[PDB]
Amino acid sequence: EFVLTSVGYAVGLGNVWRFPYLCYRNGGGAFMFPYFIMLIFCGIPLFFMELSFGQFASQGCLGVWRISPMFKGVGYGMMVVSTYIGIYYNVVICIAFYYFFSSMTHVLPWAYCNNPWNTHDCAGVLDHSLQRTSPSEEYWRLYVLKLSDDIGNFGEVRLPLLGCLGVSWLVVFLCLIRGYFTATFPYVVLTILFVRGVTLEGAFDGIMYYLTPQWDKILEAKVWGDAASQIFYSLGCAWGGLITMASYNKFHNNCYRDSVIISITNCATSVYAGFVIFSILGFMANHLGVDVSRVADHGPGLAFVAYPEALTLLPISPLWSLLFFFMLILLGLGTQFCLLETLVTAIVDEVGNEWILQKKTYVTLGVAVAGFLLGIPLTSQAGIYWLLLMDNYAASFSLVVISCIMCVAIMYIYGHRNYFQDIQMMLGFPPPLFFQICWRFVSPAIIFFILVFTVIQYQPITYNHYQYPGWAVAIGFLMALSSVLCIPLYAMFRLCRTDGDTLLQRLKNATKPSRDWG
Ligand SMILES: CN(CC[C@@H](Oc1ccc(-c2ccccc2)cc1)c1ccc(F)cc1)CC(=O)O
Repeated sequence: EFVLTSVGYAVGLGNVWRFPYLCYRNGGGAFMFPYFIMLIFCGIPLFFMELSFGQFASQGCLGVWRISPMFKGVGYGMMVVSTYIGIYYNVVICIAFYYFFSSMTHVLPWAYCNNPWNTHDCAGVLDHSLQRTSPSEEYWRLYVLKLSDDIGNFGEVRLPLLGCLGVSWLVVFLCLIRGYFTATFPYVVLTILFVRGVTLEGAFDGIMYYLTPQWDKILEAKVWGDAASQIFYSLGCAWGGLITMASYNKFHNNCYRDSVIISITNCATSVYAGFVIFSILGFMANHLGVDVSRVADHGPGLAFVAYPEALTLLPISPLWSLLFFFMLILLGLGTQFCLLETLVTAIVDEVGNEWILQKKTYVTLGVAVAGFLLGIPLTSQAGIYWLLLMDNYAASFSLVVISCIMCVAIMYIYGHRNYFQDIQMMLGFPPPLFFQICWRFVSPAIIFFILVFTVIQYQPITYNHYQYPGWAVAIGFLMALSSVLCIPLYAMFRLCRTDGDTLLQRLKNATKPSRDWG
């Protein structure tokens, strides 16, 4: 039953919710081909490299950087990325909590729009007018989240969402002191949703659009940069917990097969989620009158505008809605629990002897209470504006760069021959020929090419799919740089303390693997 265990290791909210909206924003058909190219060459070998690095020396996200102590800032940068996804991941779960709790009525609220909080922009299937909105979209954009016209419009804090955030954080916190249905449940619900949709009118037009590619946007750096964003965010690379949970693996394990299987099931689940989502989008375009490419607003909420519509059409809809949103909550809670456990362990490990080690529960409460206070702005009226900016800036591309430096920290600093000999001690065979060439040359250079295009050469004002004010993009750029500046700054700190005068010969000393390594 190893496949079942590997199936539930990779499935989370990073592909059920993030992948559909990312694909729709990037065009769908023009995103899968870059996604498929990115997954095979840079993201499958990086996953294996991270797994092997964690498995060889049993150490957490940091502390394992004795292969090159000067680059210990890479591990610190990983926790900064993990922290950023630790304060807005819950808000995704909290919206699921609001949707889960609101489905207990006789009928789902997002079924008929004869409600006080709608305008005359409704089409309806169970029921002057231009660009009609789906009944589920208005219930989301006007009741679940009272939207504002700009980021600087906090206004009134949404009380029910604040309560849901408190409940979710308390549930996560109480699941840390105390310690089927986890890998087959998401697939059953996704299959049930797949039987629906594809049998509805106009669904095929929204299916090909998800598949057929356009040879016009495959050259732009935005699509390739975002494809690496999803292939890394939804795979756990550079998150920080990939190495930490790999530390508990045995020495003579088979990390190659584990990595291959986990990546394959993750990609298959992401493709299945996209296939289910785009089935509904075609039906929405057919019944609304607009085309598929303009039927849903490009933004963080697409799993809450497309999925709820599908569940409505099913017989005895409230039970199916409860099951689906409970599945989403379970996946989000599992991923958040893993992330918080890894962060708490990494923080706790490198502190003083006893006064901040035996009282691990208190520091866990402090971490679990810092996220709640930091998550209050995300639950306000201008909530998804901040979450989307945090998603698209903080944990969008840094995960690539932080990993890319890793791919250079061992192959061209530690020594690729030394690392290749190191894996041969783990297994009965040396690393496969595909991973040897891809690690050294094919993968990192590709990242650098994006770093050549998406940074300086090809960054017009068009690189903002939305229209944020100057302060918003400034804070987003600072957040993006906050998780990457930890690598050169820690190197400078090491160079300021290392013993020596030339500091060129000592640069070898500061990068030579430590005696603790092995
Ligand atoms: C897709 N999610 C990643 C889930 C998980 O990824 C795994 C990685 C590795 C192993 C594993 C464990 C033991 C042995 C072998 C492999 C399991 C799961 C992870 C969670 C938090 C992190 F910080 C990093 C990774 C994130 C999302 O939901 O977007």
